[PDB]
Amino acid sequence: HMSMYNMDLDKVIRKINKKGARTVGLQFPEGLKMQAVKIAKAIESQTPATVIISGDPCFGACDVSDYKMKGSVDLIVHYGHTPLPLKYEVPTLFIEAFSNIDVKKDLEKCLEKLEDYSKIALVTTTQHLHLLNEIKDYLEDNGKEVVLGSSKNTKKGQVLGCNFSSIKNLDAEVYLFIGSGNFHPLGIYLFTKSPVLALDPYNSEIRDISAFADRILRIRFARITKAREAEKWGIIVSSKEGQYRMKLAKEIKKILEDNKMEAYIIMADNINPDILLPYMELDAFVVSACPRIAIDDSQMYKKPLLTPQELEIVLNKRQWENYQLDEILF
Amino acid sequence: SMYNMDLDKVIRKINKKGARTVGLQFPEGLKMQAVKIAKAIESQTPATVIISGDPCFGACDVSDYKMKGSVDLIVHYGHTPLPLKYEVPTLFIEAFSNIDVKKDLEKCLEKLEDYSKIALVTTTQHLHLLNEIKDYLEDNGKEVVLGSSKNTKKGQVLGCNFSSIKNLDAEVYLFIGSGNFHPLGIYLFTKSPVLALDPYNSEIRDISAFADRILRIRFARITKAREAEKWGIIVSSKEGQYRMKLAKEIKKILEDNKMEAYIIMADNINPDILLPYMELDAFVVSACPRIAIDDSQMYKKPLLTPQELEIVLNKRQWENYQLDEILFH
Ligand SMILES: CSC[C@H]1O[C@@H](n2cnc3c(N)ncnc32)[C@H](O)[C@@H]1O
Ligand SMILES: CSC[C@H]1O[C@@H](n2cnc3c(N)ncnc32)[C@H](O)[C@@H]1O
Ligand code: SF4
Ligand code: SF4
Ligand SMILES: [Cl-]
Repeated sequence: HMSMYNMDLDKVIRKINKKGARTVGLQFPEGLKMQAVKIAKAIESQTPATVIISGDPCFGACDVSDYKMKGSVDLIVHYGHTPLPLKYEVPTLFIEAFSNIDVKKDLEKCLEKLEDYSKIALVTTTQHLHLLNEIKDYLEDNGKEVVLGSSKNTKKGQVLGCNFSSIKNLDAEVYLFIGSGNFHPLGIYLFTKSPVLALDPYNSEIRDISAFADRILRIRFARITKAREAEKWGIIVSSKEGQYRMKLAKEIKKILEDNKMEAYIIMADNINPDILLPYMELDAFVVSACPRIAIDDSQMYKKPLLTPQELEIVLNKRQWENYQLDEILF
Repeated sequence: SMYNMDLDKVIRKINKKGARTVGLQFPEGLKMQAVKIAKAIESQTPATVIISGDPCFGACDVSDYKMKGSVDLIVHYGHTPLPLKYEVPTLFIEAFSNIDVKKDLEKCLEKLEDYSKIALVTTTQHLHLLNEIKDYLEDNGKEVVLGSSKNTKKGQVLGCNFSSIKNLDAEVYLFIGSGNFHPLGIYLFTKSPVLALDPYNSEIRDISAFADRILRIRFARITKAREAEKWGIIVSSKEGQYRMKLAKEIKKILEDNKMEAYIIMADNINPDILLPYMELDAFVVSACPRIAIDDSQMYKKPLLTPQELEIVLNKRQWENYQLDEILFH
């Protein structure tokens, strides 16, 4: 009852023992790191392995610790994300850490919020993927047509903050997102221009995303207005394997120099305000790393941080009506 | 400029090597010069510059793993190289301080009146000042000795390697530079008088000024850690700081003393990354030895060196306190 997520310890331990691993790395996103010692203690009690907890941030499957842990561990257990189509330097076991939730209490609330629509797309992220089939079957049992988008690199019904490909060609009347966060509903909204609803399986509240979307876009507009006065730019690259986009960074550099501005590529692992402070000549920054940084963290930075698409608006190459979130595609 | 950035030589080196992409690595105090240097390199060579934005604390902290495949050459400022196997070819630039030390020579001599045999000690960025200081003291009746070690040049130390000052037998040690850590280590290893000249602001400080407050802090942290029942052992993935063998030995030792211990690996260590390990009462740092000593004020829970843990477990007497060192990599 106390476990908010299924950490699948039984499976993790059986696989550790069968693999014969003697040193095992653990990676957790921010919301799961509090469980690291409990899980490490269980693994060490039931296997001959020594656990190495990765204390570094872990923002997604773009951010596996295989480069840093190469030579230190035989196996990495990575929680919270499904794997990206990358080749990892160290054997890695991905545990979804599914939400411990019964959504049956909310099915009737969802049906009433959907009374005006026949054709419904269901979307969520990794830790609620296990709920989609129950919701889909309920809706279909109540006269609805339910579609789950897929892609070459995302599971049925799944989006990532940098990959909305699976919701782009669905032709639904309404998109129901499962989750408390607003960034994924924002991208579904902007790409589909269709109604987007979102169920918080904890609040049991269903919300419309249109209001949050306009609030974010007003902020993006104000940041872009400031960036139009920029003369010298930083282009931010991350060395994180799934985030690394040096080809794009060099393309952006040439574009800025073609527009008679200075531009300098800066590469870091974790991006934060403190690492940008020394470069006092730079007026604004374009992020070639995680597409969510410029949108979700912008209030932490004094100077404007922009996506490449937003840089296109600065340069009058993209119009506001075609505002678009950044994505990473493999 | 405050430091000789040796720009003409870096540019000469880039062109001869034919580098198309060049990485730049700076410690904190030099990062603000990154844009001017990138601008000059890109103006005078065909290369594109990548500024390493990550924190950089020493030669232990080269970005050759992160930059691997991105750059043909790395220019690294402010440090002398460590005996590591650098993946990407690297060019180390000392970044010597742009200081004229003449104004402080008589003041140094005045503070050294009681002594005949004087050791001079400094770090990379002030090594170029030592000859002028040494020659002045010798013109004024002093015997001046400079220590050396296999990897550290004449008169130089680092925060994890004090071997060059352990066999000098001087009456007093004059450290050139800011900060308390290096003079604290000289004092602890020699138990001799140690004076420190900060060449930027010309202040000369004695032992109590850089050692008393810190030793009392360490003693208090040790006392608090005697109550700890569950431990974290911090390892760094940074090539020059990696001590996993030691970390695993410390884990086994703590388990022999009927306590729990968990190895946590991180790149950069900071208070925020220890907040989720709420069950842990104390930490032992098996990474850069300066972390536990210099940054203790940032962490609520005790962060100890391995030698301080020895004191907690009653395997080392407090009187035999010893700073941590990385002797082998
Ligand atoms: C919730 S996962 C997305 C968030 O993770 C954080 N994030 C992702 N990648 C990075 C990075 N390379 N550096 C710092 N923060 C990141 C940003 O805050 C982003 O909004
Ligand atoms: C001035 S170089 C020594 C300083 O660098 C910092 N430092 C060295 N290694 C690390 C690390 N792995 N993580 C965070 N800070 C470090 C510590 O603050 C120390 O006081
Ligand atoms: S949105 Fe950012 S953190 Fe999430 S998978 Fe994509 S790049 Fe990684
Ligand atoms: S003292 Fe620490 S920062 Fe300086 S070289 Fe040694 S390990 Fe690196
Ligand atoms: Cl690329």
